[PDB]
Amino acid sequence: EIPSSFDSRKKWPRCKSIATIRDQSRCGSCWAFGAVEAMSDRSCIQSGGKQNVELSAVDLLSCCESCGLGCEGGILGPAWDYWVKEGIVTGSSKENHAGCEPYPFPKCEHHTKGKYPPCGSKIYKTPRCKQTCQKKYKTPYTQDKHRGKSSYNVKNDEKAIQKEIMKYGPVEAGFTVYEDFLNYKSGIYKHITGETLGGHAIRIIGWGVENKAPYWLIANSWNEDWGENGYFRIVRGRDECSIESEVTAGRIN
Ligand SMILES: [Cl-]
Repeated sequence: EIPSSFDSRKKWPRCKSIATIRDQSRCGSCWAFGAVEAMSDRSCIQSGGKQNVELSAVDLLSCCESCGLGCEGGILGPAWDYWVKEGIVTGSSKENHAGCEPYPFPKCEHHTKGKYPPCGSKIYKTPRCKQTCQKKYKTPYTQDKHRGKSSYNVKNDEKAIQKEIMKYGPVEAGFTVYEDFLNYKSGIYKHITGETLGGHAIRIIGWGVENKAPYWLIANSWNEDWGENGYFRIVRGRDECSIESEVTAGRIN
């Protein structure tokens, strides 16, 4: 039976990645962030906490040739296929500078107020695929790879998505971003004004209901200043902005 609310952070609190918000910086690498975040979560959840790692966004962003255009956007299915076939090494944020390949780009504000420099509208070139761990990290790049066993799209059905998240952990999901999404501060988002800005990719970690209004609970990759401490909520059950139609995940076993 599906509970009225669920929060992956509360079910698997040993897994540090689940409550970590990242920042893609001045790069359209959301496709890679939603992927490595959910893969980090799932690697920990599905291994009973034996894997408790932060997977490298830059490794996937830079090295996956079949995933699209890097900092100019990408494709979800091939990102999970890459994790299954090639694997992804470890790597923290830029400021944390941990793991094999930490992210090269700094935190910035994504169309919102706060303490980081504004992202602005310029975007970085996709980083090179370096295949080399940072000097202090004493495991060779190929030996730091973490691989999945399977990947799949999740059925476009609310209950199927809920069952998948509750059993196997957070999922990656695409949705259509409209201009009013950039004005989001808090609450349960739905598209009301503005034109399309294309597709975004995020990580769905749970769901809930407030004042009878059902929502998905989602981690964005725009740092902790954006939205509700880095998270947002969006209407659930009505395929709002295609949120129930682009879900992808995978398993280590
Ligand atoms: Cl990161």
